[PDB]
Amino acid sequence: AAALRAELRDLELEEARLVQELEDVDRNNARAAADLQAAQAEAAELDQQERQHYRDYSALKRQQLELLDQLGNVENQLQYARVQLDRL
Amino acid sequence: SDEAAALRAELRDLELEEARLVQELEDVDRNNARAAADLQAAQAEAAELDQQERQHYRDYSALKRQQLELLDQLGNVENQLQYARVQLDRL
Repeated sequence: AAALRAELRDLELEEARLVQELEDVDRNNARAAADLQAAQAEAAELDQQERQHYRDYSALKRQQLELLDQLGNVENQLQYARVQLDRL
Repeated sequence: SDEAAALRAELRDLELEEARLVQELEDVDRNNARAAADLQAAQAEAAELDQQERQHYRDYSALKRQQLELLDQLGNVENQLQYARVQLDRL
């Protein structure tokens, strides 16, 4: 009886100690999670910016290709007209 | 001849049209080079932000492993409490 009470008190002390250490570690987990989520948010904000530069870069590349095509068509007309005039 | 004259005029119009296109291309290409620079700088920052994120994830997983060890301990204590309480209730 006495020994069982003694063991039980010892166990309940260890329970309360582990509970408390778990409260401290759960608080620490929380801060680390908040800091991870902050870093994730920063990466998402940067990503929005990155995508916008990518859309600019693509749009400008598309517009360069279109202008190059236009220039080639003009150049075909130019070479045709030069042939016509050289024959005269 | 009038035919040669018409061709020479057409060629002048096309030469101006090419010059105008060439210039448009140069202005587009200078903004394109800047967009590339901006994009590259954003990509380099994203690679940095990723490395940082992983370091925070490492801190968090360390702390989770410390939690898991305490939970194992606690479950061990609860197992012992059930036994010891059963024994005591019988006396």
